[PDB]
This record gives sequence, C-alpha cells and structure tokens, in this order.
Amino acid sequence: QSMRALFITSPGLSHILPTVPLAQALRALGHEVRYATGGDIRAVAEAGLCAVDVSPGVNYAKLFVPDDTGEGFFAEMFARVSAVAVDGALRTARSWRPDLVVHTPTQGAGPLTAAALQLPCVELPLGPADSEPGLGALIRRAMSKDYERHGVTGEPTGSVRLTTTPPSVEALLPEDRRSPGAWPMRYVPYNGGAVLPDWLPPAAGRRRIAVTLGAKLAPLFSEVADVDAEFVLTLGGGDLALLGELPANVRVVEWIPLGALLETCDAIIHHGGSGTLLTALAAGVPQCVIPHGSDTNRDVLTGLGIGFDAEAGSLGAEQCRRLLDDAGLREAALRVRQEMSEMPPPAETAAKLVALAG
Amino acid sequence: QSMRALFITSPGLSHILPTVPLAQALRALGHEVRYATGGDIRAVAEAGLCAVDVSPGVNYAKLFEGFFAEMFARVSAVAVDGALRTARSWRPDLVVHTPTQGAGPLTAAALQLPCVELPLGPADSEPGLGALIRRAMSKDYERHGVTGEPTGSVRLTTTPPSVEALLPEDRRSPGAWPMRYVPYNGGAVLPDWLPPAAGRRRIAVTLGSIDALSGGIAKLAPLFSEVADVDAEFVLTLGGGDLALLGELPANVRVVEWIPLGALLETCDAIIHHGGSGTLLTALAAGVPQCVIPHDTNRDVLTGLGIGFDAEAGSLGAEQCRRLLDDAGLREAALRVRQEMSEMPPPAETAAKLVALAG
Ligand SMILES: O=c1ccn([C@H]2C[C@H](O)[C@@H](COP(=O)(O)OP(=O)(O)O)O2)c(=O)[nH]1
Repeated sequence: QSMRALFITSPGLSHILPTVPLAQALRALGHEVRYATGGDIRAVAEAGLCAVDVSPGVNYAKLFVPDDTGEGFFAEMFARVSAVAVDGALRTARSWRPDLVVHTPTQGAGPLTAAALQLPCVELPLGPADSEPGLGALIRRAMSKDYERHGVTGEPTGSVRLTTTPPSVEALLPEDRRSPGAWPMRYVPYNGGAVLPDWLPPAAGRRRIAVTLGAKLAPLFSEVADVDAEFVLTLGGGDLALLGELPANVRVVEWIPLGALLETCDAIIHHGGSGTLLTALAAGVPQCVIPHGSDTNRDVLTGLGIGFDAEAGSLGAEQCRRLLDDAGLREAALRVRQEMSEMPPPAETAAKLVALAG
Repeated sequence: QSMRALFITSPGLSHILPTVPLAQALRALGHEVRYATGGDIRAVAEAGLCAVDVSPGVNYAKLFEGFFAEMFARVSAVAVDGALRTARSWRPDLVVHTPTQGAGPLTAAALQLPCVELPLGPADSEPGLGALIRRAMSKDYERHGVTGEPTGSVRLTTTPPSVEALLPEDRRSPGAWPMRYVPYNGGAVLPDWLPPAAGRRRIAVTLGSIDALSGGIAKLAPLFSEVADVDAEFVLTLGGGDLALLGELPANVRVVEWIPLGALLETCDAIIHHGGSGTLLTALAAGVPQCVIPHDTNRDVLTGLGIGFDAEAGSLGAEQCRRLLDDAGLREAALRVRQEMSEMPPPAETAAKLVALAG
C-alpha cells in the first residue's frame, strides 16, 4: 500500500532545496521517495534522502553556456540542460516504478518521464520567480527530439501545480505570471542541516540584522557602525574570507542555515534570491534588497510594504534603522508570515498527492 | 502556532538514526525541531536537521541494573548543562528522548515539559530503565534545582504486536503509542549497480555499523567459500571491516563500503546479518527472510515468528542460503509482519498526536 514518488529536479541547488520538505513529508507518511538529478545532487544525500545521478561526470557549466567565452532562447537552453538527464530519469523510473513524478519547472526530463510512463506530474517551483506557465510548454516543444527518440507521444495523466507563494504576494504578480488552480503549500524553509554555533542564541535586548550576499566590500560596514544592532554577515559555503578591521557590532560567519539564523534576527539585508526572500517572509522580518541592473522579487517587497530597494553604494545607517524601527515594515511582514502559516503544510499536501496517485 | 520539539538523544549513531523520521515528520507538519546531543551529531546535520553540540570537548569512549545505570548517568551527565542551556533559550514545548539519555527527562522535568520516549527497537525498551538512571543522576537534578516531575510521559514503540507478543512480559511495553518503523540509514547517491538484473536473485549480507570493525568481517570467510555454487548475487556491506580478511571472493559477490539498508533491501530477496535492531526492523519492514549470526531476544523473534533462523558462524553455507531463497514458509511469514508494520501509524500521524499532546 506504499506509494512511490520520483523527484526529477534541475541540477541547481536552489531548485532542489525547496523540494526537500515535500520529499520528507512523503516519507513521514510512510511512502517512498527517490530523486533523479545531476549536479548539486549531494544536497539530496545531505537531506537524508536518496538520489540517482542521471548524468555522472557531466559539466553543467558548459551546457548553460557552451559557445566561446527571449522565451525561445532560454527554452532552448533548459532543453539542452534537461536533455542530458532524460536517459537516466527514464532508466531509474522504469526500474523503480514510481506512481508519481515530481518536477521543477525548468527540468524538462520530468514531464517527459511522466508522459512516458503515463504518470501524474506534480510541479514544484522554487517561488514566484519561475512561475511562468508557458515555460514548461515551450521546453517540451524544444525537447521534441528527445520525446520522439523515446517514443513518447502521450501526455501526463494529470498535471498538478504547487505554489508556496502566499495570496497577497500572488496578487502583486503580473497577470500571466500568476497561477490559479495551483495547490497551495506552505513554504517550509530548508537550507540544509547543521551543527549550530554557540553564538547563535541572541543576547538580551540586543537586536540583530542578518546580511547575506551569497572580493572587497567595506562601504556598507563602514556606515553600519552607527546603528544600534548586531550585524551577522554570512559567507555562503566553501567560501574563504580575509578579515581586516570590521566594526565591533559586525560579526562574520561562514555558513549557517538561514532559517535558523533568521529566527534570531529582527531584519535582513540580501541579494534578493527567492529562497532567501521566502525564508525571510516565513520569518516575518523586514527586508532590504541590494539589487543589480534594472526582477519580480524586488517588486513584491515594495508592493507588500515589507521592505525596499537599496543600491550597493546607497547602503547606509539610514536604511538599516528604517528596517529596525519602521513599524509599518514589521507589521506588514508579520501579516505575510501569518498568511503563510495558514497555508497547508507539506504533510497535508503530501497526503493529497497520495490520494491523487490512486 | 508552531510547536517546538527538542530532541535529546544518546551520542550513539544508532540511537540518533531511528529518531530522524519523527523529527522530519514534525518539520513536515510545519513545526520546529532541534537536537541537543553529542558525539555522532554529524548524523543529525546530514539528515537535513539542526543540532547543538551539548558536549564539545568530550571524549565519550572514556565515559563508557545499578552498574549500567551508573554508566549511562555518567554519560548523560556531560550533556545536562548544554541540554538545559539550549532548552532555556530555544524554549521547546516538548522533549523527545532516547531511553538511556538521562539529560532528556531531566530537561523535561526542569522546564515542566512533556517527555516523549523513542527507543531504537525492542532491545532498548526495558521499561523502568529511566527510573534507575534518574536515581543515579540525583546529584545533577539537585545541582540544577530540578525537584519536579515531567508534565506527562509518553512511550513510543516501533515494534509490531506479533513481535511484541513474543517478548518476555516485563520487557513488553503497554500503553506505548505505536509508530510505524520507517527505516532511516542516511541519505546517498545510489550506485549504478543497484537496480537488480534480469531474473537474478539477490542476497544482502551485513554486519552493522559498529560490529564489522576490529576484524568482525573474518566471520564471513566460510560463508563466502561456498556461495559460488548458489544461484544468486551476494551484496556485502563491509562498512569499516577488512576486505583482505576474506581476500579472494567469487565473482557473484559484490562489495560496497556503505549503502542505505532500506534502499538495498528493496532489491534483495533475503538478508544475512549480525542481528542488530536497526537491521532487524529494516528487514522486517522490507518483508524479507532473515538469517542471523549470533555473536539475544531478536534471534528468538525470528524463530518465533518463523521469518528466519540462527546459523552458527561455522555451519554457515549454501544450505542456509537456499533455505532463505526457497522456503516459502519464511517468505510468507516475513510478508505477514511487513503488512502488520504497514498498518501501524506512520510518523506523520504520530507527530500530529504529539503536537496535540503539547497543546
Ligand atoms: O551499508 C550499510 C551499513 C549500515 N547501515 C545502517 C542500517 C541500520 O539501521 C544500521 C545498523 O542497525 P543496528 O543493528 O541497530 O546498528 P548497530 O547494531 O551497529 O547499533 O546501519 C546501512 O543502512 N547501510
């Protein structure tokens, strides 16, 4: 009576991580889970899960950009990237016999595999960034050769879309970038496990601001000496760092699960990554994004009034105090948090999927 | 709205692993989980969970009824300070502990929290053990001014009723909440050879984690001298043991350093093992006939339930292997216990109950 869920993800760490809670939910229900990916596959292993390398010793760097150095171009790209997974995905699917395929939006091997075995596919995006529906359709198109090679002429049984995006945030998305009929699922931050450091528990009545860029950068810390709060700057992983003199309130740390960190923080400064955004939203903590160029994530902050933009140069004490003191930001943040907590948790969503898969 | 579960485990890998599914279940339900332990703490990290090292400095080797109690109390003692520290700051609503880890009920009593006891199997239950260990840690309880009792004390069991029925009365555990045994042996990138070959049967051979060490492997030498004649693939998980200690082995014997057992057993038709609890339960869950090598109760379970047998390290050959593969009686009984286990509530269900308990 145990159902089987095959997780076919993009090779990127950031596409894998937000699938983990659901994978763990299914195990917790007594079902079985297996991943079929490449690249950042260790992450699966390191999440107490099992995975098959669909593309052993393949250089993904080259696939995303091969030459010397709109929609149609990126599709073409994702198709190339997905293409190298198709064979393995099918292999493991055929032997392991899943009842259900779970995929990430850009990972074309997923729906392919689903269609081949006449299984339902469950689409799990990393957030509201990759919520473009025509995306999967276009990628399917571009992988025509692969579909044909394996003699996949059918469509998947049923196709469910999940979203971990709360309604208020959803409401502030462009019309074609939103996703009605999608099953809501609570965003449970997963950033990896860890042995937590001693300094983590916060000091008495001492505020804390998390900073995470994910190389020289002294102009921010310069200004931040004036602000009455602890600053925890996180490095990002296998990252080495040379410390000159930093203000006494600035603490530099290698890598720490964000969720764990943000539980102790009163605000966050970051690059604007989806995982970080949602984790911060979940934490109910005002946000400042340091952008670059001229994306959605940033526009959400403004829209919801949970935060703001700040140019890398334009990053001083003024912004930091706004984060800490502007009651408006805090309130709005806690409001989205509450809203997120009202979304069904992965356990609940898992149970629904089981029922879906017969 | 989100509940907080503090997991205070024994330092031993084998005590940590069987707590993980429940820990993951709680996260799956949207709650929060944190471990407070020492020693084999990496395992918690490597399970996508977070942990605080309660005893950073400590050498556990040198730390290891009344006698064993005394021992566990000494071991647990070095965790008390950290456990309390992390508990006090993190503010759990619920303490989850393993039976031998006295820092657990201590912490629970200190904060006036309910404690939830999670054994590694039936060979770890031993009701009344905690009472002795509590006694022995009197000094610690007093030091931290813990005079109370825990709010409520739940016992979980992952042991199926049939197996339970075949246990001595005082080694039974009534009132314990059943929870399905979900094998957890660690994550992995699974090797290419794992999917089984065309109509080729497979037998798993294994000695556990802390048993194939110090020349444990050697005991498999006569077994391997005869398996060549048997119509089956043999997968041996050395897992620390010495390969040379067997030297030349037949072509139908495949060796690996480590593979998650559950993943393996899914592809196997039977198993040969040391008789370890985790291995036993994993095998049971797999619904696969079992052969144990004695080096206690468990070994009597196999016989009782008719899911397997004892083969003395010596008389261990093609004979036993074919019994495992062909004796319809073993297969059927194994699948029967598997079914029975699958009817036990899964950790998701148990986790939800615990939340409500910690209201
Ligand atoms: O290749 C391996 C080797 C070991 N294990 C794990 C599975 C099992 O859960 C544990 C052994 O269980 P145990 O008998 O309780 O461990 P011990 O007797 O070492 O305490 O080791 C694996 O999953 N794969």
